[PDB]
Amino acid sequence: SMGFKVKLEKRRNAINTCLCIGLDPDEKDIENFMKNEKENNYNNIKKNLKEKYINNVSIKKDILLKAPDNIIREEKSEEFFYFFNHFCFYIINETNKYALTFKMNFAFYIPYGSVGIDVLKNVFDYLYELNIPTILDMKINDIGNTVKNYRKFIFEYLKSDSCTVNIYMGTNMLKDICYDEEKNKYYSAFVLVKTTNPDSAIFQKNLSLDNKQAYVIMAQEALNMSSYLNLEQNNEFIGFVVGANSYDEMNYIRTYFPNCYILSPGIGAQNGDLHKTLTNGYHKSYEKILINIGRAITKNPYPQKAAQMYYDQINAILKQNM
Amino acid sequence: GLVPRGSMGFKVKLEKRRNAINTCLCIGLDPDEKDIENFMKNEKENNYNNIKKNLKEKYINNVSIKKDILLKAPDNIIREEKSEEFFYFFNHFCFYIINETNKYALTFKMNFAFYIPYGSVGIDVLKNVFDYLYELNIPTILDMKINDIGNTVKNYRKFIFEYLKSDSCTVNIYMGTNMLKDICYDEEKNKYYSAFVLVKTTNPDSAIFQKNLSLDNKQAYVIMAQEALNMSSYLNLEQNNEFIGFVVGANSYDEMNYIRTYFPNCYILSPGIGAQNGDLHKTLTNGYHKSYEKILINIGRAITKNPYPQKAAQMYYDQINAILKQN
Ligand SMILES: Nc1c(F)c(=O)[nH]c(=O)n1[C@@H]1O[C@H](COP(=O)(O)O)[C@@H](O)[C@H]1O
Ligand SMILES: Nc1c(F)c(=O)[nH]c(=O)n1[C@@H]1O[C@H](COP(=O)(O)O)[C@@H](O)[C@H]1O
Repeated sequence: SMGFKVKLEKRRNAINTCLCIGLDPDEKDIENFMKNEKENNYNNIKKNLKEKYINNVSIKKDILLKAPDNIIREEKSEEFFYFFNHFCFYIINETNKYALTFKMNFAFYIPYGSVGIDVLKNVFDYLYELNIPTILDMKINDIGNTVKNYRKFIFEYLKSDSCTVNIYMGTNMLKDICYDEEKNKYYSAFVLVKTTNPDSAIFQKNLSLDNKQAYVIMAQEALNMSSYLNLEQNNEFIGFVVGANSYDEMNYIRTYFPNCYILSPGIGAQNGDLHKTLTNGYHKSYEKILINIGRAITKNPYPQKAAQMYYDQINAILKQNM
Repeated sequence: GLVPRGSMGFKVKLEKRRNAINTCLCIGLDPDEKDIENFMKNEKENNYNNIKKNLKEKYINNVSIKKDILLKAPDNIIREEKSEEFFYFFNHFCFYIINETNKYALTFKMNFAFYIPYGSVGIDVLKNVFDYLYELNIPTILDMKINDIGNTVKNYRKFIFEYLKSDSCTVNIYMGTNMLKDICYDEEKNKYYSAFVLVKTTNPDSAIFQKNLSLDNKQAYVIMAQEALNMSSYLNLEQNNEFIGFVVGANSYDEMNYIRTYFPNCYILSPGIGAQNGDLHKTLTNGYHKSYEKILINIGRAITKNPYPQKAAQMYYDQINAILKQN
């Protein structure tokens, strides 16, 4: 209804940040949450159980509402589901007031089989209830007929607001990701432009087309496709993933494509410089420079305060730039 | 000299299967919602002939997920297990295709995108499909086109190679070749795995980055192929009976010729025959290798959307083999 372009602008007005919280729980994170909860009489799960929108998740809600010691003795095959889902709800409850958007990387939800996809669905349901803008980081890429399935999963099933896409196969895939002709629906995506891999220069900088590096060619071809599709008219957009640690490229992209949307991972665990990234990617509509922080929040034992720190420092930097 | 199924590298598993059935047919198993519905409707109209045949097969008892449901009589599913009906018919469609066609398949390739759009249920199907293929000992490829930073991609490695026990997967290395160290190698367990990296794809606008981008006088697709092989060499994959190969579209005749000419011993996986109308004779001619597990020809919809998939697969098997003979 709203369109992601409008959802972001409105939430930005309400919470006055561009922090994007990454929710990428790994096996150790889930184990540690279980062990800690078992040792603290399930303080955090008990807190989760008092929040209203837990009552609106789709999958195995009555399992999620059971007391933890009853899960362990009466529903032991659901133990992992229960603690994984409660870890996610805990992180969301503790940090959401500081988040312009949450980004969930699909890779963390698949490696146990179906169980993590139920968790992923419940996480998207929960964020949708909270009216928090979402990004599914799935880096999808395929031919047209195949990628329609990701469109269905991401935008119909999860009802995500956006996703990440790798357009190296071609730009035309976006016609079957960001647009549903039969339903007249439009969706937003961030395409990979400059990544945080230590060897990202191999293909992104060292390849070129008539004196422009590959990353610029890719960004321009993504914007060309957004144009073709008329996304921005329908309150949607195609934006760019530009690594936090990639200051020169961030500076170039923001200069050359003044009003583009950028999603920037790489601060915290991958050591990117927050002040430099945010300053080089700055826009007064700062929803156009999403600063993603995953592990520096989710692997912090004090995640509310971790998220608050990033929120407060982003605030101070936004003020300096304004 | 003998080893049980599961206890040999993919290079050797492919060679042995090629020596057994003498083809390079890769059957693609990409069931869409229409396929599942049509299977359910056809089985309901014919008293579930194909499902009953699936239920006769020894190895259906060895799959991991919801065997209790899978082994039920089909009329008991429809009447008593309404919430499991889609799982049951989806999984049985996949078993039916595998049962009908496996005798002609050098490998099966499952594209992940078709198994995710209903949420978790298709992932249970996918796991059972891989467990079933593992028991049949037929070489597998998970077409997932994975790409991320090292720390994240480890999770795909676990899903693909531990959970599904796939032989191989597809990878997009645009983000950086070093991701392969965390896909084709597990440093904790000291295990090696195989992959096909995207080199030249079948989408109509594939040239826009793969050919237009260049370094000096080499196009992106050539540079990416070389980088991938340099990594294979670094990781010692072929020593350990694994490999990094290349996805080169059936419709990409010049690039196929370039790749086979400049990398004479590479493994190529080539989709685009059938539904996408690639030229089979040209593809096989240009990509030919006397070890023809090095030129896998993937055919999905032209088999799986045919009402007689056993015969469609046989026809493609025979057609491929006739072209191989005239090479
Ligand atoms: N999608 C990404 C890129 F394109 C990229 O160039 N670099 C990335 O880190 N990510 C993802 O961004 C997140 C980084 O998380 P954190 O380091 O824990 O703060 C992970 O989900 C990464 O997979
Ligand atoms: N992985 C692929 C590529 F890199 C590519 O360049 N072209 C492709 O078609 N596929 C996949 O190959 C299969 C083509 O299937 P069929 O057309 O029904 O015979 C599908 O799974 C496609 O997603």
